[PDB]
Amino acid sequence: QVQLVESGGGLVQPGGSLRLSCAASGGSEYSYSTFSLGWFRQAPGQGLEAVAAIASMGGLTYYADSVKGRFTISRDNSKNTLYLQMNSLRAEDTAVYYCAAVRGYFMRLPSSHNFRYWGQGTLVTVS
Repeated sequence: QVQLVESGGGLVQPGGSLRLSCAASGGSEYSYSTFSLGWFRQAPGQGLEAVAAIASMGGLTYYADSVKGRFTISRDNSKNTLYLQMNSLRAEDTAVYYCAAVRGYFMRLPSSHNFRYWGQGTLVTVS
């Protein structure tokens, strides 16, 4: 039902910052806040990995080892939008970033299997 669209991707210099957004549409009968959200990424030559997530019911956040303390996941429910703030970007951060959502929750950094809805992805190139 819910469609997700990433935005904000682009080229950034190493050490720089960047914010990505993800707009959700559809499923109006469904409270946006009931969805747990997450950011994943797939760097060239690697598999899809979890980056950050925020659980519905309490808003607890989880981050991947290499981004903890550098990235921040947040949401603007009035806009049905998910954001991710990135700092101190490195070449290893180059990848297509995907937002995901699910009507359920998790209590640790969730894997891709935990999410039902997915966006098409946005490319972030760090050079």
